[PDB]
Amino acid sequence: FNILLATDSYKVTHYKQYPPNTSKVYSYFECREKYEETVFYGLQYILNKYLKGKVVTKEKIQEAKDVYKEHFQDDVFNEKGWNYILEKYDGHLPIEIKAVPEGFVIPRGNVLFTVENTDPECYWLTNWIETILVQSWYPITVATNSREQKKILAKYLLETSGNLDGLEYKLHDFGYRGVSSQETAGIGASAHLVNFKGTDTVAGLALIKKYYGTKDPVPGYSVPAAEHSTITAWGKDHEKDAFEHIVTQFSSVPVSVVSDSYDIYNACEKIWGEDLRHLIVSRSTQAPLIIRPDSGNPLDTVLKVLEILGKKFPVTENSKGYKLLPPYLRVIQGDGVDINTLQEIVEGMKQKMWSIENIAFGSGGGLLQKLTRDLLNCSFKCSYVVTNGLGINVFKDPVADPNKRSKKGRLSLHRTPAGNFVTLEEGKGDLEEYGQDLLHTVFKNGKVTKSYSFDEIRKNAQLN
Amino acid sequence: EFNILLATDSYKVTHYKQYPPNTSKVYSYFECREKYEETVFYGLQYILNKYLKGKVVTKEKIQEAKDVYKEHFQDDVFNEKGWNYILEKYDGHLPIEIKAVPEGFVIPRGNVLFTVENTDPECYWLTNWIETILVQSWYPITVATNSREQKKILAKYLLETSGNLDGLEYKLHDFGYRGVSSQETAGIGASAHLVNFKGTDTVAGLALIKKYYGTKDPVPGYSVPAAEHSTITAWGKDHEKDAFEHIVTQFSSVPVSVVSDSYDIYNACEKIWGEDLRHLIVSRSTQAPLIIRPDSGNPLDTVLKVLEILGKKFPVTENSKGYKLLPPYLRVIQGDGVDINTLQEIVEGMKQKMWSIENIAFGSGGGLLQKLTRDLLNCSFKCSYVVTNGLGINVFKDPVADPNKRSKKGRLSLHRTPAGNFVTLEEGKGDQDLLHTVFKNGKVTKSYSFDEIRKNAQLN
Ligand SMILES: Nc1ncnc2c1ncn2[C@@H]1O[C@H](COP(=O)(O)O)[C@@H](O)[C@H]1O
Ligand SMILES: Nc1ncnc2c1ncn2[C@@H]1O[C@H](COP(=O)(O)O)[C@@H](O)[C@H]1O
Ligand SMILES: [Mg+2]
Repeated sequence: FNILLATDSYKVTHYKQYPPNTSKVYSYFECREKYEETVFYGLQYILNKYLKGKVVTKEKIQEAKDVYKEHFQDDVFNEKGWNYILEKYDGHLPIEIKAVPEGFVIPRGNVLFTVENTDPECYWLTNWIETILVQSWYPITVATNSREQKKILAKYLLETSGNLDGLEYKLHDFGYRGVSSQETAGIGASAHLVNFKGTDTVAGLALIKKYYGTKDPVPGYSVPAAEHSTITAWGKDHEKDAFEHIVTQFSSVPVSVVSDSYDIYNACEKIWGEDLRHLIVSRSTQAPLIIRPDSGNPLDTVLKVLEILGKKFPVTENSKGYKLLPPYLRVIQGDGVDINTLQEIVEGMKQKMWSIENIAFGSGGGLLQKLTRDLLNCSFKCSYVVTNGLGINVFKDPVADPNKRSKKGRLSLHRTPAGNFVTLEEGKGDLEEYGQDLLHTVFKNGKVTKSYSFDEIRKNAQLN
Repeated sequence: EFNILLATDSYKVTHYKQYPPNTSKVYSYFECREKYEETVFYGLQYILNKYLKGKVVTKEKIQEAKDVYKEHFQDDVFNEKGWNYILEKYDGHLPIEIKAVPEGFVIPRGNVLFTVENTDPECYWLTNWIETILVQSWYPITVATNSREQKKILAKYLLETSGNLDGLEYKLHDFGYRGVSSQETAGIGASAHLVNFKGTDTVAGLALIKKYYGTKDPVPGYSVPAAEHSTITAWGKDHEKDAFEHIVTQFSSVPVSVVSDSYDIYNACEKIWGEDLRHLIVSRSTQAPLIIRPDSGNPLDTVLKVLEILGKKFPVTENSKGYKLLPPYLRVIQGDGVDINTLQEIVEGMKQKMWSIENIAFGSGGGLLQKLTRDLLNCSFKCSYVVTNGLGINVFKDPVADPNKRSKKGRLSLHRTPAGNFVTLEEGKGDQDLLHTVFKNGKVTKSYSFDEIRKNAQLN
């Protein structure tokens, strides 16, 4: 990885476009004004992996110089500016980044982090690293979207059961194959794990362990589970044998068995319902059988599966008046699940007097891939410049779109007397009318000055 | 350091225990299940080199995965013995064979694009282990396909409104670096876009192509100097003309793009470009035009209003089709809210107002590289053939409530009839196959260069 090749191409030419004698470029990141509050998570990953330490070398400067020489068909690369950083700071970026603590749940339209150069010669470096810093939109959005789904599950699980036991395992990450890269997989799985503990994207475990860390042995957990290939390999006529072999191999731990390979309704009624009914009613509450449909209308299929199970297994009525499966039998819906359909499924189950205790969800591309930067309007903008000894509050204000107006001047975030958050502009945070700035210095001159445990992030992001 | 033993879906760790007894072979294939009627196959070679080839198993990686999976599952289900066998017998090289259509080939939906099988019976479980890594080829396939479909739309409207295809390969510029989910994705997606175009600002794509594919040209993608809002707004609200004048003077001999909507895009075009700084614009050469960049409001309406204003301040001609053409020193680029849908609406609306497509170029970010899913082309990886207890079985899924989820049966091959249509032969009936062995037992057996891939992915 070469930081001098990790920016938008036109930013190579911007050091020649700022007003002369600009000694400071000061920029900020916000989720511009469902999705009223965002989970701020992912910046520390970028700092540790990409920005800290000696990130400029003679080899990297040469690589970038030759690349841009042919890319622009011209010499525009700021070779002397990058050489200065290598010579004066031993390849350490003279940058200061102040950010809200990761895991903080902040309403839209607030400053989340600020970036400024610490050396007047490096005024151009602030927005050079905009591109790599803006990519924090993705873990912010995954964590925010995951948390909004936790709100949905928490609300309906309480109304149908009276407690939240197992809430952290109600939404399981199945997104490894559906994202665009290995790195994206690890980032997005880790953002999901801010709110839940169930994941099949192993890349998230390794990313957390390396760039955040946890006191717990692992940040995510999973259970043995079948896919279609391991069932259909027994032959169409031996689906019963595949089910029996797998539940036997995993009788001391929860196991999930996909049941829609040929006929999902025949699987729940005949195979699980009668042929292999004895091995279902015999496993522990801690190691139940989990039935997984993977086709048809998500809400219609789970309701039709639950009702078939209600005819072959003892279903009771809990304290809230909702039907509850036996403790040795669960259902996971892991197909076509996003924030929209999840709401539809649990609301439909409640209308059918089915308790949310019976159901868990898996989400793949809907959790980690079908998300964009314009969902929360994640944006990075310059709000303050110092040119020839004068600090100037700068901003954009497009006439055809007042929603894209950006903030002015030096920014700070404050806890209000009512317990909420407000962003002050034009340096008014210096007066500390609402107490101290909440932005902490997390990166300064190539060092990560403030870091957070994943345990601290999970605590900051909890519900209620 | 990357550890392929930690690069799979968690439940696949426990699958070696779920197969029928005496299973010796698992054979799987990738397809874009059955408007994107044809797909560009691209990106597998990157995956092969970066993650699958060479010594990918070590004693340390086995121990790391063992420790992780013990806590992850709260149980010992990691196939440490199977992975040790790979380390000892093949020096940590994967005993798998991969056959694939050549990269850049344009293949209709519902055909086999590559197949995976184990070459060692002890490693029956390994085929679906690396499914997770191989399935992510959906992304470069989908980017390259969607980018090519936009190139069809651009080529068709450029030919109607101008009679030629000059500059086509620079009409859709990659702006997606900040709008993608990771640095690796930016590299993969930008390289896939460069299969069809040559204009890009996502630099990571250049590095990927030179490392894993290679080109005879000095570089696979090109860009030009351009301003952002911070380089304009830093001059002060009252000094937008000074910012403009400084920037076009610093880049007076190359094309330069100046975003002109910081405060009022229509005032910038009529007053600042069309009057105050007009003398700096009418002097520029054809090879170094000013490119005016709107960035807000409705994409098609803002474009039409900018062209109208510029049409009154600068001499407009009529091309050899009856469509208006700005002077060669002035151009427009729309780089906001552009995807394949809004791109179509913009070129349609410009044709309606008799504006040539020569006047416009497009920049696409999230729309080109992020707003895409595995569902777009229904990219799917399924097991179609197993051998258990010495008996070969053609296997497939067929959910009753979704016939479109049906998969193919048995050993597969991809053939072309003498007429030209493509057919995937199932059940081993292929016994000329277009699938060539590209990976076998840890080595890349066949490679393609980016020039070859671009040649295969050309339009008709
Ligand atoms: N641990 C798992 N258990 C069952 N299915 C899985 C698992 N991991 C991935 N998948 C599959 O991968 C698909 C990805 O979802 P999506 O990205 O929404 O298409 C799911 O719908 C499942 O079929
Ligand atoms: N080379 C570039 N020239 C102009 N704008 C760019 C460039 N690269 C990225 N952008 C920004 O990225 C936006 C498009 O990406 P997106 O918002 O993801 O569609 C543009 O409107 C600009 O704000
Ligand atoms: Mg934009």
